[PDB]
Amino acid sequence: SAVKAARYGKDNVRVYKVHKDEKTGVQTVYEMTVCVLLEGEIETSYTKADNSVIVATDSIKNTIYITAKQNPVTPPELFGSILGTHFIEKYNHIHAAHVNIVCHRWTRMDIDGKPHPHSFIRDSEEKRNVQVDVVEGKGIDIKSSLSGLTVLKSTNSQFWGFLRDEYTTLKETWDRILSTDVDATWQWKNFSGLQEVRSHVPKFDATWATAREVTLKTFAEDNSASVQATMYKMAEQILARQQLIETVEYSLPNKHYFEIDLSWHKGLQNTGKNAEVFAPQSDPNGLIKCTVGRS
Amino acid sequence: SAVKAARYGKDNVRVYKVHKDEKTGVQTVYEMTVCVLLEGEIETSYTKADNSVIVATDSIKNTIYITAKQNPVTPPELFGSILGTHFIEKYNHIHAAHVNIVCHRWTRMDIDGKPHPHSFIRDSEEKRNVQVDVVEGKGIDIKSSLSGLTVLKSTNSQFWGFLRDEYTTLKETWDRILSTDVDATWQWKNFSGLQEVRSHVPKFDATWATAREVTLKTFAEDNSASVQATMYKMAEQILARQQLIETVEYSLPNKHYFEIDLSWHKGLQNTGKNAEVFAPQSDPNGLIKCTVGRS
Amino acid sequence: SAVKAARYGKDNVRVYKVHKDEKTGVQTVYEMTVCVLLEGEIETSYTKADNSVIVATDSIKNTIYITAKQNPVTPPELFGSILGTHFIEKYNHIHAAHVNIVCHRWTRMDIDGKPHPHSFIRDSEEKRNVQVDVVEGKGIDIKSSLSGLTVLKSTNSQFWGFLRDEYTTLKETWDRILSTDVDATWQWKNFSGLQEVRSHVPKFDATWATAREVTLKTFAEDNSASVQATMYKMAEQILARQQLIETVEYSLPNKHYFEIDLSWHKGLQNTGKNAEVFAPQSDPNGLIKCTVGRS
Amino acid sequence: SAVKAARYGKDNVRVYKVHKDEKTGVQTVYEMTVCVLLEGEIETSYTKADNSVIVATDSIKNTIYITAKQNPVTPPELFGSILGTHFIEKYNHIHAAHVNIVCHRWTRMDIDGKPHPHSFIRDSEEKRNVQVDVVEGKGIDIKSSLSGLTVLKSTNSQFWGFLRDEYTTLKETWDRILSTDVDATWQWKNFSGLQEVRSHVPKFDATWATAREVTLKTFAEDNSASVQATMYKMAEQILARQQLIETVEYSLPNKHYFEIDLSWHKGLQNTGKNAEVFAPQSDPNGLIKCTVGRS
Ligand SMILES: O=c1[nH]c(=O)c2nn[nH]c2[nH]1
Ligand SMILES: O=c1[nH]c(=O)c2nn[nH]c2[nH]1
Ligand SMILES: O=c1[nH]c(=O)c2nn[nH]c2[nH]1
Ligand SMILES: O=c1[nH]c(=O)c2nn[nH]c2[nH]1
Ligand code: NA
Ligand code: NA
Ligand code: NA
Ligand code: NA
Ligand SMILES: [Xe]
Ligand SMILES: [Xe]
Ligand SMILES: [Xe]
Ligand SMILES: [Xe]
Repeated sequence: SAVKAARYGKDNVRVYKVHKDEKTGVQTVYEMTVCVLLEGEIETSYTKADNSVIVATDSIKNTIYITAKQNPVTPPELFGSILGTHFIEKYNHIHAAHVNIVCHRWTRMDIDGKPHPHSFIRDSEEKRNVQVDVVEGKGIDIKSSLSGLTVLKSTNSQFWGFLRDEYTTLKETWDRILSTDVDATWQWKNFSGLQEVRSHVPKFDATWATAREVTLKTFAEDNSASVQATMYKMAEQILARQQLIETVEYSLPNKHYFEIDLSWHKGLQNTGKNAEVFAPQSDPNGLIKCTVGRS
Repeated sequence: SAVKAARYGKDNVRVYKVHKDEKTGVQTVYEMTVCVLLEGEIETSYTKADNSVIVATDSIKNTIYITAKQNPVTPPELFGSILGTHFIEKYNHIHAAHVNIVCHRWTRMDIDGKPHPHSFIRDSEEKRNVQVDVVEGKGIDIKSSLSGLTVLKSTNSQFWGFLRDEYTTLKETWDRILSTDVDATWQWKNFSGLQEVRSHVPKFDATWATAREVTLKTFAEDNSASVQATMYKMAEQILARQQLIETVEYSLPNKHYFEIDLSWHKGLQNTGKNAEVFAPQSDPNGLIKCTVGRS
Repeated sequence: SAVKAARYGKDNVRVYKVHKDEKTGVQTVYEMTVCVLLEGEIETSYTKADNSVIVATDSIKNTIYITAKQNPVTPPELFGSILGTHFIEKYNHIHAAHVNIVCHRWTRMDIDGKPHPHSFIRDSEEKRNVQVDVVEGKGIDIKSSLSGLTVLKSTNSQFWGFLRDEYTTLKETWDRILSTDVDATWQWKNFSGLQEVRSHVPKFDATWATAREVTLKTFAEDNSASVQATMYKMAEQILARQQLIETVEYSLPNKHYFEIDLSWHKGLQNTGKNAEVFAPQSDPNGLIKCTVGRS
Repeated sequence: SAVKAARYGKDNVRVYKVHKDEKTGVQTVYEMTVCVLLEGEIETSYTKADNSVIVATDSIKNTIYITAKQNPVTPPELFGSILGTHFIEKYNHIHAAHVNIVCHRWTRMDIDGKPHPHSFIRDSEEKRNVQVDVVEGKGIDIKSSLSGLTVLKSTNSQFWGFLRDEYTTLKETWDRILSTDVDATWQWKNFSGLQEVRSHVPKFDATWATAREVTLKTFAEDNSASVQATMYKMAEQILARQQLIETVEYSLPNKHYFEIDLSWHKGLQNTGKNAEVFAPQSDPNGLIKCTVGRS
């Protein structure tokens, strides 16, 4: 037997950082969950019980806190690139670092119409994520994403004209509820190293904001022919607005809301144009994915 | 042996309702999870296999949908009171109905600065809940609550002057992070029946909004001496603003964020006044409760 | 305003203890999650910011570890009683302690037919729990429970003869699937104090084992007329076997498995006597409760 | 813009099947959660709103139930291969099917020492899974796995000799607790089609049982030098026992249990050789992966 692939590290490292403006008194908080996995010349820890090649996962944890102390933690694309670069530069035998960051929302509270200097609310479980792969000699690959963005529209969604055969019971419809949890990922062109990532720092927050805005606007305004058609429109627009993105991937559940026929009860009308009360279905769910790139 | 207490019904009934304004084209959605448990002269179903006394839980489910079709579902205090009253009036041998409703957030989207007519976003997992107990001959008892409201302040929290003995290691502090998930419940005076609940309908949404506002403002503005002291201030204010409330209960976890001593690493300073990076603790957590009533 | 009720303490305290037999080399592990909430003369911490009455929740955490170091942690009824008694005896102004313990399964592994001395497996998420309320001058009240015991029988369950009216669509049946998650609680007679709890130590594990055995056997063997009827039979038997139990409470979801009509597809027969493939329903679910006591 | 990749289908389809032996009266149940995603010539549904190429996800759901009615559902490697093959053969424009199956445990109850004919218990949340990729012209690729197998050993684990630098605080140890949740995957050699999968049917259950047995025995018996070293020993043995496996992958969290220094309290000794009470850590956790193949 032989080791074909190996990676190891520390997962679920929760980190909070506060920034204090001494001039204005305003405080800003950041909270993330971080995972770092390393690869390199470490096969002997597996095959020969040679621990001398192991940077202890406990030390990886320490390094995450130290790096957060000494560097900005925002945008997460930059922090992830700093953290990954550290490992490949510090340890001769480590040749790749894989950094995953989930950013949790702490939104400044408005109290009596004004922004509070040091009080925050978690408005939704929507996350902003990054995956950063730093590979010695091959630069830095960054995938940015938003996830956990849950939306619903109560009309202006259709689904008709699909394949009908002996396995089909679904009725065609010209008016249905459409609800999904949005997972959208944009993959940046490969960067040569940290200097190049630093040069593009302003683009990271701007592209996240654009991706979010395009997602919400397109969902709200499209008279949707299907999840497939609406999601493609989203992806097309993001690629048009940021030339440094190579691909956009969406993964969308179709969270079904079923009509409830109540006609057995005193002829009550609750279907088609008369439908008011629906039964949300926990499962099963449609799952629709697409990756869109440039011509 | 004897049956001392019994209740049975249907839990986890998901319900969505849409309201369509034909004039303006504006649609409004409501989504809830409902549980109804019944009590009454049903002991023989347990002791004698006498199913003739059982309103099937499946029928309870049907009734929830029918009631939602025929009545307003908002405010939830009213819907719960209608639903509970139905069971005690329809079935001679059922003498109490217990209705729990969890309301999920569907917040209208703003697209380009204007409210969208039919598109919604789940902004946070904060819930608005009601528990309604309808008891034949004893009226309607309603407890309203908000839950899952997660907040953090990065300064203006203290904790010193507590009991110190041989079990104590905690250091006194004059500046710490305070973070909690708020669970707040207000209990209404007993109502004589549905007519009286209907008479107070406008107070329900208003009191929910007040409870939320008082909670957020007090948390943000109090230079907190402890969770105990800050929570009491919240409860006192809610009781002062709504005379039809008899008690207010808060249940608050104290979600700890620990300082990380980094001084072992090149003398890095990250404690006390120099603390910037902290480790959020998943567990254990403080749990602080209080019920506040009138003199 | 006035404080009507208050309690505070530490939740989610995870504890592991190992016992090492130096003679045989055999090790035995215990793992629990513990919550302790205190009550007493503590109103001033809420109303006057008087922290001098507060035993810090951090100190409560320390006390749990110290108590586990110095005492047996099994049976959990005994450990909970020791822990609760500690607080009311040590602190003059604390008059009640409420201790909740969840015990997690670590079952010794069998390797090649023999019990391994120090290796364990988590066989199921079934828990054994206790709630211990220690109240100064009123003794010790203990509720013991098992929870998370998930079972299914594929036949020998019926449900017919229930009330039928204009809200009813459910068909009567003489053969259905019955599946539930069992939550069963037995409440002990009040104990005068720790000496009395110690005197009954052997009964705690024995009664847990009996409750479990009676639950499983009755479920498997009863040709069930309803959940109500089968659960009553369980409760009756437990009360008959342990005279020191005052009441038994069961709370049982009815986890539905629906027939799937496939007759639209080439006349395929999959209902009634021909039913082979079913659709488990995540929600809604029946919820059936009963508390059984002595004549 | 262009579609680079697309797949769509139905997730979270819960399925139960019962087998009834008319001779013996013995019933056997199977319960699974199934996901099927399709690929093929479907780009126009995304780019042109051409729904004519879409096999509706609702129809995919129907097909899963029909296929389960007409075929054995065990071993899951066979069921997955039948289900995937169906889609690529039935639809000219569908060229790949991806089938994921999670099998839930329903273990026959022993009542009074004998196996019950129709009563079952969920003993643990351990799962047996398969991923089956059926690609037109390239055969059938199957990955089998077990997951959610949670184990702990209280001694005979060591970790010393790792890299020490200015980021390291971890102490070397010759005796620690080792606990993990096992995720193990074995990848079969590519099969040419369904006939070949059918020819190997007996190997599927046997290899699952072997993988499980080797995992448990190795964990219990190895005086572990590290997670890395112990996991490699497991993988090596599985590859030696089943020649039709090409690779074995393990992904193992290192779930930490920390010593608690109690010496501040009356000199209580609870570290090193005196350690009895430990604090399980929910997070962070080590994460160790390896893929082992043939020379
Ligand atoms: O088994 C281990 N492997 C590791 O890589 C490691 N790092 N810290 N502790 C550890 N334990
Ligand atoms: O066992 C049952 N008890 C009930 O009360 C019920 N109601 N619907 N189905 C049922 N099954
Ligand atoms: O606000 C607090 N209240 C308490 O009771 C406590 N105990 N430890 N830390 C604490 N913080
Ligand atoms: O938008 C949809 N896309 C689909 O592929 C589908 N299949 N069933 N319903 C559907 N809705
Ligand atoms: Na390197
Ligand atoms: Na009545
Ligand atoms: Na006392
Ligand atoms: Na095909
Ligand atoms: Xe952070
Ligand atoms: Xe609703
Ligand atoms: Xe324990
Ligand atoms: Xe199945």
